[PDB]
Amino acid sequence: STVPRLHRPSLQHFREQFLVPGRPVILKGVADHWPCMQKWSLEYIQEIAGCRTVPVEVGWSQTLMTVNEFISKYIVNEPRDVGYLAQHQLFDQIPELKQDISIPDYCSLGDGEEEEITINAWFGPQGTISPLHQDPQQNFLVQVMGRKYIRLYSPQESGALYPHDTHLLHNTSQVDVENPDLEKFPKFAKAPFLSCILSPGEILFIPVKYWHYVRALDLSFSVSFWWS
Ligand SMILES: O=C(O)c1ccnc(C(=O)O)c1
Ligand SMILES: [Mn+2]
Repeated sequence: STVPRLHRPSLQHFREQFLVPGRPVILKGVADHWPCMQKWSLEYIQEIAGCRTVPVEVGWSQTLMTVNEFISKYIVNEPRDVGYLAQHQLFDQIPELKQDISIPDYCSLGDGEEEEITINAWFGPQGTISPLHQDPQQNFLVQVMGRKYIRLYSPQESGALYPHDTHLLHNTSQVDVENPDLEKFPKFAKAPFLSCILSPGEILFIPVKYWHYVRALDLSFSVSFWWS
């Protein structure tokens, strides 16, 4: 089914109907006027961050290059490979960019300290795919540039998602969500899920341990807030 969209729900409504039960929701009217939403063009990103080194996932391997190199080789110049500036604390590295975002007020409903919230950038071309996996904290995934198709499976469906047997990857599914091998993974077919297309200015709440799969539909920039 679909992820519900709510305009600026109260702290109490969000706590009682989504955070405590662990139900996903898209928050509208919250981040839509953050400065990032108008400011972050490719040219602006190059101007403020182009000379800084970032980690880039290619394919599968992990390499290092400047933001300018990343844009030239994996965004603009008919890229040969898929490259993704994924899961990087860009705002600690470049505190000027931190001025263009905010910590969602809803994070204050958590038990953790604000100083411990992890803010990650996810910047890449159309077609980046993040396989189905779960994380150990709550998340607000804020979409800034482009759209993402996102599939969500409750932790109650873990049995049908065939987690990898190793400890390192036990929080990642063996299944390719959009082309599953149903001969090897038959239980996957019947597992219920939610999905959405997350667009600029929208925030997706991903409850702690909810399984999520993410495919960029356009040139995309997202900012995640991992919090407890
Ligand atoms: O946007 C993504 O590609 C992505 C992938 C994995 N996890 C997250 C997240 O925000 O936790 C985001
Ligand atoms: Mn994640």
